[PDB]
Amino acid sequence: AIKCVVVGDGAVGKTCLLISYTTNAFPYIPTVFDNYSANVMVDGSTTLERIEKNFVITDPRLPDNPIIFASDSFLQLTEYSREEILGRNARFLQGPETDRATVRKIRDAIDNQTEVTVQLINYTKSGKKFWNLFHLQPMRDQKGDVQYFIGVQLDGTEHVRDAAEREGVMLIKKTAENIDEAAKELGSGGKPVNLGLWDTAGLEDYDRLRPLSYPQTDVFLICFSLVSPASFENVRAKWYPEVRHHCPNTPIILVGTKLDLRDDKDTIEKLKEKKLTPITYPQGLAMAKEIGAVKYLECSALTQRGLKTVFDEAIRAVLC
Ligand SMILES: Nc1nc2c(ncn2[C@@H]2O[C@H](COP(=O)(O)OP(=O)(O)OP(=O)(O)O)[C@@H](O)[C@H]2O)c(=O)[nH]1
Ligand SMILES: Cc1cc2nc3c(=O)[nH]c(=O)nc-3n(C[C@H](O)[C@H](O)[C@H](O)COP(=O)(O)O)c2cc1C
Ligand SMILES: [Ca+2]
Ligand SMILES: [Ca+2]
Ligand SMILES: [Mg+2]
Repeated sequence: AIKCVVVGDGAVGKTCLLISYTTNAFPYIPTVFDNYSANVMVDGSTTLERIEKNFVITDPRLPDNPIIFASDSFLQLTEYSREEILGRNARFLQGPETDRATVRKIRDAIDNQTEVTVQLINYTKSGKKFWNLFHLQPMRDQKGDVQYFIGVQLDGTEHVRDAAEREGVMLIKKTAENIDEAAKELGSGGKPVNLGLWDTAGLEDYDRLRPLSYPQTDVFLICFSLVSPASFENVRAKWYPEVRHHCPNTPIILVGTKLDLRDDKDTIEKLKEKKLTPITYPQGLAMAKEIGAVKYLECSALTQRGLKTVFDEAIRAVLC
């Protein structure tokens, strides 16, 4: 259950983006307060990415058994970027002092599709030497055929022995099972996440009752209108200081609404008569970086363009 509070000036599209996202419709009635709760399915569009351990996943059905997934932790350890290793066999980690007889035991485990737990010397991208308490585990489908391979690494400085060895093997095995369950859950479509949408009033008259819905907030949506420079300036002048006055460390996502009007003839003409111009993307991006927003997203409640990405990043900011 995630609570999401949407704040911003009057008539910028706060209520419309909530209704269009929950009921696929489109309404002007100044909202005092309204609740909205919709079930969102997190399908990586995950719990597998939240696992902060050194592990990778490969595909034995593809030539040379390439890496199809690599954790953030694995990237920080091996000093490799994702694009550099995604799709390549994990043998690049090996080097001169790497015991080849141990590598053979790994090869036999993959060929026979079994589990294996070994210790070997691997190398980072810059050539940093470290011991690897490595555990390999095949991931079978519902039929019983091996679909993937899980490789869990426990980096160290020396070759662990006795109790230290027994402790480490225990950890990487328990870790592998967690990954295995996280992978199966991903294929099933993950778990449904209840999203609480709290619509607030933008009028100045409701400035006193508005912070009453701020407690227990997991993520804020500060909205402004792309065709209203006044609402854009209010983000720095009003909405950001107000949110931070009650919620000092709550994830804020800046949202530019009414995207379909930025490329509208009559709309731009209306703004030119008042000597104004629609808010541009770098302008909106500079505002998000200034107020420390985790993401800047533009959307249209009317055409639903970028509308789903807004609430997807809202959830992602909470789960990550
Ligand atoms: N073309 C276009 N118009 C929009 C869009 N979203 C909102 N509008 C218009 O802007 C007006 C603002 O709608 P609301 O969502 O009710 O305004 P609000 O942000 O909720 O402001 P408050 O009700 O005071 O809190 C609506 O009457 C729509 O006509 C959009 O995505 N595209
Ligand atoms: C999922 C998975 C993860 C692996 N992780 C490592 C690793 O971290 N370090 C390493 O030296 N080898 C790792 N290996 C083994 C190598 O990718 C490779 O299979 C092994 O070196 C044998 O290669 P070869 O058959 O060409 O001799 C992993 C293998 C798999 C399937
Ligand atoms: Ca079979
Ligand atoms: Ca008044
Ligand atoms: Mg409203």
